Amino acid sequence: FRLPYGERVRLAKNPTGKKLFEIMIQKETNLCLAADVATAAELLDIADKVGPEICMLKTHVDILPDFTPDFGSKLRSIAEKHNFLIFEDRKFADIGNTVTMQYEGGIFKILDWADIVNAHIVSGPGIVDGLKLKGLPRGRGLLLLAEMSSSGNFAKGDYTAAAVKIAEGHSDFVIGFISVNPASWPSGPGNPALIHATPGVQLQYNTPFSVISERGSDIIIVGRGIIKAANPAEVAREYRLQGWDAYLLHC
Amino acid sequence: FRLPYGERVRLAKNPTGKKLFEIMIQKETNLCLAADVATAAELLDIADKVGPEICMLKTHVDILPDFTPDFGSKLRSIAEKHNFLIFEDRKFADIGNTVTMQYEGGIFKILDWADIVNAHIVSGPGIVDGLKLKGLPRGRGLLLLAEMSSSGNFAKGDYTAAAVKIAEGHSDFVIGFISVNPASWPSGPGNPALIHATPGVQLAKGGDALGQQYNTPFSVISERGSDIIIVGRGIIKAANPAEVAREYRLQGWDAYLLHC
Repeated sequence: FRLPYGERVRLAKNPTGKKLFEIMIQKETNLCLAADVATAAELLDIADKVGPEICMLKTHVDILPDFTPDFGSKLRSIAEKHNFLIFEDRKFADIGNTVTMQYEGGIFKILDWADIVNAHIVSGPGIVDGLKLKGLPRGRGLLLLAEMSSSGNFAKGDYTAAAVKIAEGHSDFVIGFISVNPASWPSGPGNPALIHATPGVQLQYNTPFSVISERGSDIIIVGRGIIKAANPAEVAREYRLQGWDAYLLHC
Repeated sequence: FRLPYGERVRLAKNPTGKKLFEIMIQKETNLCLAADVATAAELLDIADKVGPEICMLKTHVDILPDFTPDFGSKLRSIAEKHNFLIFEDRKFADIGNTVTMQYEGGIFKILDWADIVNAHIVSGPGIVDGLKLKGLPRGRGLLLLAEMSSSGNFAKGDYTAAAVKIAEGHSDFVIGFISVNPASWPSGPGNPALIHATPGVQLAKGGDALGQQYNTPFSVISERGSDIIIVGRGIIKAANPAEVAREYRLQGWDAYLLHC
């Protein structure tokens, strides 16, 4: 039994988490673009082209050699135009006091333009306390890295289970998880008020159908197959339909 | 018994690791300043004031709102003037392909100006390969986060032991660890070719409001077997940072001298 996204909108405890479900339902999409292109100019261009097909655009702001102070406002304009959220894949991983400054300040001022960020739990739950200090008043959401797609990683077992307990102690701010196979967690994907987003999706790589329908995730994160396409809008539509149909099979 | 730093120079398998031991003995310091001030202008000023006292200046370049592309050169000039290494505490924690870009590229171009960076092992051992690809040809070194000073952290037990084994497989690049209590590990601090640098250091035990836990210089170096004390707020929130830094230097060096 899977609750439909429309029943989970009312369960989400954070305003960004609620918005994410609302976008998915309105646009019939559970697709996140991993916008791993060479420059900010290419990022804004591909965000505009694939915007109709996505619920979320995932960025690495610290890879862009042409970052400028207006990058965030230009990307926010595109997100508002096409109705998607911006997720900065910053993987915060420091002590609580440091991450406050890495999130709110510096050159990137991530808090001002990213709806969602993610964090590892390795430094302990103080990382959540530090990101929440400036994130929660702004209405932002946090995803915890409970599992990862890379070889030999340590986000497994008791570590994954600890991420679930941290999320449930901080659900004013933690909207969900980065996860790989939450169906195979001891308790499964767990509380439907929290959302799962899964990297490594491709038509190691797993198919949209496997990720959504077999593995119990909620959002597919897709990069290379769209980024490298001759026609990214056309390929993004294919991924949206695959991920959405996989969800509908249960819902 | 522990080896004097000068006797470990010959064991270092990476040139930045070797240089770090050489600086510590030249200057009689095992102090690293965590220069977590509000601006790059203030960072460069404090690095110049405290530089005589330190073997390494640790930065968080992503907290500086006035960062510009001349930062690396300006900080390297101070590092040369006062003979210290630059450690960017970026805590890389992504997959290999992404970390390569976050190290060599973007706006910060960390590889251009940081002698040392650090990485978490949580994403798997491939993170080391990702950073080594462009760091090793430039002679850079890497510290692995085997433990942390923050409350409730997960860098413990089998995770710490895995970081030790990953380091063993990458002696060309991994110069040592961020660690907290290496004397407590099954075989102690381990291979003396590797260095241990410990955050969470203040003259009095205590903590902050967001999970930081502080131990004294003497306990870190002498009791817990580390090699380097990393001190941030203990120095940078002082009215006279240079004088406070000299107090920490003397405590950490004397703690090490007790074992020589």
